[PDB]
Amino acid sequence: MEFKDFPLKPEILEALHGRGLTTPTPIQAAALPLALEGKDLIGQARTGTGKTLAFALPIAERLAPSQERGRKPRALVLTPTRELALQVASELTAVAPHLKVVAVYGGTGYGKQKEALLRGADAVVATPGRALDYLRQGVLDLSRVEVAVLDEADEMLSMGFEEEVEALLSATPPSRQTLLFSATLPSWAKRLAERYMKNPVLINVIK
Repeated sequence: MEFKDFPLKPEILEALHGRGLTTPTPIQAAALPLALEGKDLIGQARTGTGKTLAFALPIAERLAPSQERGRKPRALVLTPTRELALQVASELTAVAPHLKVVAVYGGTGYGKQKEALLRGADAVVATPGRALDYLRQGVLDLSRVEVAVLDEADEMLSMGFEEEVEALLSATPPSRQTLLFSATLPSWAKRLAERYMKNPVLINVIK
């Protein structure tokens, strides 16, 4: 089916069609019906096969806009690099225009990112190190997080972010919906899913 056939807010559809996106890729077609209704998923898919929208869309659909100054984020996306955090934050911003998205990453100063958070955030896309930092400073509050996404989990293992990722997940409420994306499923990823997810459906589109 095309995107227009799924139960997506009109504004989200408008955003998709404007960029010539009309038909879900394999990972999106299998994941969306599950994700849209709140279920935990594990997604195995390579880069370039549309994994990003497979979680951006469900975030866009679940979260209503809010006007509350200083509000805590309701969605958390963790990525292994500053580069990927900025790409993902840009995409989420495109498909979810009703939300305030804030990217958070190392390699720069603390000032600009901290002002954005304190002013208010609906969704935070972040590398694990910089997220922990702001959590530890009482700047990033993860207690209202309704959706948590691990993007390229096997890569975060590779970058050495495991202790940090676990701490960040622990901080979110168990009431959360969890989405783990990863090309490979190393021992650490499996443990993570047993520990943080609820009866996740595994979807694999690798050749």
